[PDB]
Amino acid sequence: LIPIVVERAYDIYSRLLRERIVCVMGPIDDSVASLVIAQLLFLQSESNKKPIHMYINSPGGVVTAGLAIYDTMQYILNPICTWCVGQAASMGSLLLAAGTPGMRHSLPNSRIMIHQPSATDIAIQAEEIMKLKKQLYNIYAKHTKQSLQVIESAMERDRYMSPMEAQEFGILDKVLVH
Amino acid sequence: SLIPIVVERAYDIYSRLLRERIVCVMGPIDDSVASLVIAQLLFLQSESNKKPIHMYINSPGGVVTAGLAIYDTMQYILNPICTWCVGQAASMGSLLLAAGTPGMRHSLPNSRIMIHQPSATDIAIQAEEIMKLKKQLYNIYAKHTKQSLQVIESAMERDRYMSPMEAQEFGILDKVLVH
Amino acid sequence: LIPIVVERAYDIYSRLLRERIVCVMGPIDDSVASLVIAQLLFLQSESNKKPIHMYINSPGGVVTAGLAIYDTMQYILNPICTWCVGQAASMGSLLLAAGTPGMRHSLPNSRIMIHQPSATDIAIQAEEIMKLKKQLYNIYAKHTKQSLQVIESAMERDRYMSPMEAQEFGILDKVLVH
Amino acid sequence: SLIPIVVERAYDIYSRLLRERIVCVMGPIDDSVASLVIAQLLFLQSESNKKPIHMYINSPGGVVTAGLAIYDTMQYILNPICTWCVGQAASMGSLLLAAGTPGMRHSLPNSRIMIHQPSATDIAIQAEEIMKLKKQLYNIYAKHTKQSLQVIESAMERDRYMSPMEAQEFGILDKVLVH
Amino acid sequence: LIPIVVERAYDIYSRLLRERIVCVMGPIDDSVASLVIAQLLFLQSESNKKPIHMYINSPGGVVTAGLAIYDTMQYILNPICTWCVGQAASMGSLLLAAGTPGMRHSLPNSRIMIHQPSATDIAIQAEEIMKLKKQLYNIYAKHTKQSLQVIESAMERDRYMSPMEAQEFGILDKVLVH
Amino acid sequence: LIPIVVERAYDIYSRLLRERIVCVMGPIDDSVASLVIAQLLFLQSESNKKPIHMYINSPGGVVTAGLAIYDTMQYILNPICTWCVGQAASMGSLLLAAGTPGMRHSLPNSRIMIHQPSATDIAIQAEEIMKLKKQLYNIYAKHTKQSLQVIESAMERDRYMSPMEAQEFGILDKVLVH
Amino acid sequence: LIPIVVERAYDIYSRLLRERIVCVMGPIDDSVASLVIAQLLFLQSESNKKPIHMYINSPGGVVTAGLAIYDTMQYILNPICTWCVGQAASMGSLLLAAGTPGMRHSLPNSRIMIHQPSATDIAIQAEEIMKLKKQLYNIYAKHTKQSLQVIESAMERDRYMSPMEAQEFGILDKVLVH
Ligand SMILES: O=C1c2cc(Cc3cc(F)cc(F)c3)nn2CC[C@H](CO)N1Cc1ccc(C(F)(F)F)cc1
Ligand SMILES: O=C1c2cc(Cc3cc(F)cc(F)c3)nn2CC[C@H](CO)N1Cc1ccc(C(F)(F)F)cc1
Ligand SMILES: O=C1c2cc(Cc3cc(F)cc(F)c3)nn2CC[C@H](CO)N1Cc1ccc(C(F)(F)F)cc1
Ligand SMILES: O=C1c2cc(Cc3cc(F)cc(F)c3)nn2CC[C@H](CO)N1Cc1ccc(C(F)(F)F)cc1
Ligand SMILES: O=C1c2cc(Cc3cc(F)cc(F)c3)nn2CC[C@H](CO)N1Cc1ccc(C(F)(F)F)cc1
Ligand SMILES: O=C1c2cc(Cc3cc(F)cc(F)c3)nn2CC[C@H](CO)N1Cc1ccc(C(F)(F)F)cc1
Ligand SMILES: O=C1c2cc(Cc3cc(F)cc(F)c3)nn2CC[C@H](CO)N1Cc1ccc(C(F)(F)F)cc1
Repeated sequence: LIPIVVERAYDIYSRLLRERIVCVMGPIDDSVASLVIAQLLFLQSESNKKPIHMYINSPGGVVTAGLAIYDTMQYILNPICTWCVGQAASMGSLLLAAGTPGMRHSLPNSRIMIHQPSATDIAIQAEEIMKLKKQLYNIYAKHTKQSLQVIESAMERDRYMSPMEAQEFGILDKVLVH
Repeated sequence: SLIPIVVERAYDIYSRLLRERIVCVMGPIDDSVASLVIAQLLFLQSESNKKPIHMYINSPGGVVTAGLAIYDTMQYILNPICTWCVGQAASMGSLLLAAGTPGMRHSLPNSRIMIHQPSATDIAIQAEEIMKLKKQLYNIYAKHTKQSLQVIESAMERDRYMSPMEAQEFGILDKVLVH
Repeated sequence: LIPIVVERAYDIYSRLLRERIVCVMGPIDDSVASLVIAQLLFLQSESNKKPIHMYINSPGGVVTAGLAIYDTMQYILNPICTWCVGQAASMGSLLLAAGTPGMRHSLPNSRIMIHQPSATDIAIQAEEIMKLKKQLYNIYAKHTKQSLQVIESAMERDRYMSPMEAQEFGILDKVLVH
Repeated sequence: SLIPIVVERAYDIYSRLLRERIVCVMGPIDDSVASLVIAQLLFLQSESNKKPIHMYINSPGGVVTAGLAIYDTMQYILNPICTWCVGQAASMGSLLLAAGTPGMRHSLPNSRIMIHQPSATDIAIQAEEIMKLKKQLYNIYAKHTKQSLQVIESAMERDRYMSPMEAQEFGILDKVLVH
Repeated sequence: LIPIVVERAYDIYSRLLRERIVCVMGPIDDSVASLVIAQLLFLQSESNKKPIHMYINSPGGVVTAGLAIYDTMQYILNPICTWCVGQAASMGSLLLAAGTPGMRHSLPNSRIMIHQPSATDIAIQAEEIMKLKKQLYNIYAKHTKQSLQVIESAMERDRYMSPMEAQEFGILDKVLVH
Repeated sequence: LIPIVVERAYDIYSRLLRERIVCVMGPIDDSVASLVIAQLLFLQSESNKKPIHMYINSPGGVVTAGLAIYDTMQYILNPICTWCVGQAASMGSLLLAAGTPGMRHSLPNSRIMIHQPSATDIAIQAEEIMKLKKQLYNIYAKHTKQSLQVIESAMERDRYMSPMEAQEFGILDKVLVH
Repeated sequence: LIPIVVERAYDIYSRLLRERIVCVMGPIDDSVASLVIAQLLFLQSESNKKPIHMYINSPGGVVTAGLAIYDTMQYILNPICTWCVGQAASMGSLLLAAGTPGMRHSLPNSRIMIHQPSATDIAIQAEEIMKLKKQLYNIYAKHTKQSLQVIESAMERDRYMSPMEAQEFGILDKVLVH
């Protein structure tokens, strides 16, 4: 399934990590967050000044898993370029929006969604789900430079944004074709 | 699902983290998780009983006896242990979190911490036995938070999470850092 | 899953067997018994006087599988230190109590149970399960130095013991913290 | 279920046991178990047809034709075969145990031995064929225990286990040891 | 699961193939036929006069898969010793009967059946299953040197033969003990 | 499962591919077609003049997957010897018939069927299954040198032919025993 | 001279033997070896898994007598803790070094010597003494895990070791004060 490339031989995913690329593809859960966090801490130890590239094609996932990734992103010193490929929905678009200012990108045909689905590691109470939702509000507000009221009304609409809308909204900075 | 290789020598990224003296406690805790964690704690202590060990916890909880096995191994070894709450630490997970070396218990800004126990069991047990275990949790939590038993029991009765700052004031951890 | 540690590279469990540590963790069946016995015979061949450390965190298992380990423990010449970590229930607590006198240990928060559950490789008769139950009576009587009547009454009470009660009952010798 | 490595040369512990000329018959006996066991028997004979082979049996039984394949290979090779009952030997397991070289059949003290056959089969077969197989077991059991057919048939009718000393007196094994 | 032996290291089955041994154990299907055919052609390329040993413990299987092995046996130049261990039923006993004259063997306690069970890769018509049954008749007649009528009567009886019965019938040549 | 042969070591299937043998065993689907096409292109890259041996034991499979092999067989320049071992039914019999003229073979007891079963990756319309069926008619007509009417009447019969029938029909050129 | 302690009354040395303590104090000759061996066989018969404690304060003695004790120590199944109190010189330090690995001890102010004095029941020839010395070199090599050359050079030096020197050399495992 997974091919080998190139003195030294790597599986193609290990070779992408040698380029300082971290993939966040597919639904986000604790093991994805564990793998993502492991690579971020590793790449920073190799160099805390060289940029990291986080390529995101994700429909969303566990909220606490996503915030762990978000928090690790804020922790390391490295500039992080985020790229939306295919889509970034729910927790995925939160990670996309959290890359280094000026370094958040999308491919031309991507779809971006900040609406949250209607998940949880264990079952939780209504006060807890609202507390988490407020955390998403503040993080999105921080990185889009929109106000809380703008973020809450926008997240109430069950819809995807085009890459240019997300650019205008503050989720990303540039839409590139090459 | 594929674990990447990093480099003279090549390691999988998780083996590379263990060489950094990092132990991951991610996901639910059961016996095989406890076995894997204990092996690493004893190994890391055998490399050096003076160097700190960093335990990164992202766990919803798990088997109480398995969590207690990790707790005892933590207390047994001589090493300072820095615990870090990443994502969440609930039930047995926040017990391990609170059991790190005083002054070295941390959280990232957006974590959630829960000491309420869920309503699991290796074998089916009697009511006196589950109460015996629940009292062991009370005393361990009181020991490391320096709270009183009555405060611990009232707190664990509330089905809820705390922020990193509440958990710091409660005595579960010492520092909430952002960088 | 299982990490590698290092001139020589080991999976961490193979490195523990290099310390002469044998884990008996999880339920005991023939497959567990085969692996434990394989390691005990191997560790004896490396040195038949050097102590072996058996780390037990088990809820119990097949009686004949547990007796196979018990007999292999009695057979080899090595002193065996037993450790109860987490718990030792049913056949697990029998192996715990069967370590070398003076070398049976528990960590402080362990739970120990000698009550048997209400399994079997093949279905057996009532006379056969009683024969097995009496063998368990004899082994516990032998190693705890309690009488048949005391063991029979104790295994009838469906409960766990603390490390200190198990010490005073004769199941182990010391409860250690460091 | 992780198999450890032991050490100039490295083996998984089961390959190390096979280098010691030990063959495990642990768990239920089916065709693939028989193929694996037969392969090691022929290999061990090819390494040396004079050196004993150690067959350690902890089995509840299995497919009769598969067990007979092992039985025949035991009879075919020239090596003395020391058999050990560990845990239990029931049905075909007790047939192989009883088929070791005379004077070299052993049990550990707390083992159980059963020659009763259960009430399995590769394909469905007719009543005459099952009766033909059961008679082969009678003749094989009579040969190695030196008991008579009538004694074997009565004993196999009782749904029960024997202790190692009972099986010693019956002729299933020669020595019951502890050290 | 599969042990390693011995300069050079082998899994025990690869070592058996180095001894020019091919195992036919368990039910016969297309993948078994592919594996057995691969080894037969390989062993021939190493030496087309050197004998090959085929060890059969099989309850039967797909007729066309069995015919594929049978034809490869007839095709290669090597003498083939067949050995019945445990049993040879249906297609398994056809492979046993198809070894080199004088080199077809059984161990003393084997069971041999030439009756076919009441299988198919795809569902087939009544005239086609009758064509397959006749091919089996002709092959058995060829190698046992019995007549069509006797083979048809024998395969109507749902029963097994002893090693000596199969010898006198022409399925094999010698019943060996050592 | 798959043995190793030996100096260099190969799994027995990799050793056959070194001999320029391609196995088409079992049902044909996209995964098989990808594997067969990869081997065909590789073998041509080693030599576009050296013959390739395609050994077929197949009950049929996905039509488009079979056509992908058919076209790749036609594309490469190498002589292709096809061998029917066990059986070739539906798309398998189409591949057998598509080998290089004069180099299509069968073992003596094989069964060949050109009737199609009553498949497709996704659900399709009646005009589409008829277009595929017409493609099968034309390919079969081309390589057997039979007329469309002979092919269509023949494929209407749910039946197998013997290797000699298949030879007389134009599916293969030679039926050999050694 | 020998006090009585207490119901049962014992002389204090019989009371130490009830604790499974065996004293090896003073010079070693055949009668000492006979007494020590008698006690070892007795303690094993009471429990062959319970440890035995051997307290050594001896300047040495007859080589064959010391070897007799050594052989009995190796023979019994019991773990043996050896303790050096005061001194262990020549065969005494041989017995000290021959305890169960991990259970060889000294009190803080003891002196240990492996140099042999310039020891025989009857007068013997040179080759014989050489053979005995070689047996001694091999026993020390076995239990200290040093090489023959290191042991022979070490035994040439007319000197005593401190408890920590003897620990680093492999003669003992732990130096205890409380
Ligand atoms: O970066 C850290 C670190 C993370 C955290 C807490 C934290 C955890 C988290 F899950 C997310 C967070 F945001 C922050 N604290 N530290 C301080 C000390 C450690 C180890 O010394 N390093 C350095 C390091 C790590 C891994 C590697 C390599 F190569 F093995 F991968 C090499 C070097
Ligand atoms: O530390 C111990 C030990 C602790 C305990 C009791 C205990 C058990 C437990 F399960 C949890 C506990 F908290 C405490 N018993 N031992 C005896 C075994 C050895 C040797 O003395 N070590 C040291 C050691 C271990 C492993 C490795 C390496 F590298 F192989 F991994 C290297 C050195
Ligand atoms: O120890 C034994 C032994 C066990 C038993 C019977 C028994 C079996 C059992 F399953 C449980 C039991 F309690 C007792 N009998 N023997 C006598 C001869 C054998 C082999 O010669 N060895 C020696 C040996 C050394 C090294 C290694 C290796 F491969 F692991 F390195 C393996 C084995
Ligand atoms: O012993 C035999 C043999 C026995 C039988 C009959 C038989 C079959 C059976 F299934 C069970 C039986 F009891 C008896 N047939 N052969 C022919 C194959 C060869 C050549 O003579 N050997 C010797 C040999 C084998 C294996 C290995 C190694 F190392 F590869 F494993 C090395 C040497
Ligand atoms: O033997 C044959 C062969 C079989 C058939 C047809 C056939 C196919 C079948 F499925 C069953 C059959 F009975 C007959 N035709 N040939 C002629 C040319 C080929 C390849 O050139 N070889 C040679 C060869 C094979 C394998 C190996 C090695 F080592 F890789 F295994 C090395 C050399
Ligand atoms: O042959 C091709 C080729 C054929 C087709 C069209 C086609 C595709 C198809 F799926 C089926 C068909 F019938 C035809 N396209 N290409 C792409 C171009 C490349 C080199 O540029 N090669 C050569 C080559 C192949 C494989 C290897 C190896 F083995 F190493 F991988 C090495 C060299
Ligand atoms: O231990 C042995 C023994 C030693 C030796 C040879 C040997 C002799 C030696 F001097 C040093 C050695 F290392 C080995 N062989 N045996 C086998 C059988 C005997 C008696 O049957 N016992 C058992 C026994 C002893 C003493 C008592 C008690 F208490 F009465 F004194 C009770 C039971």
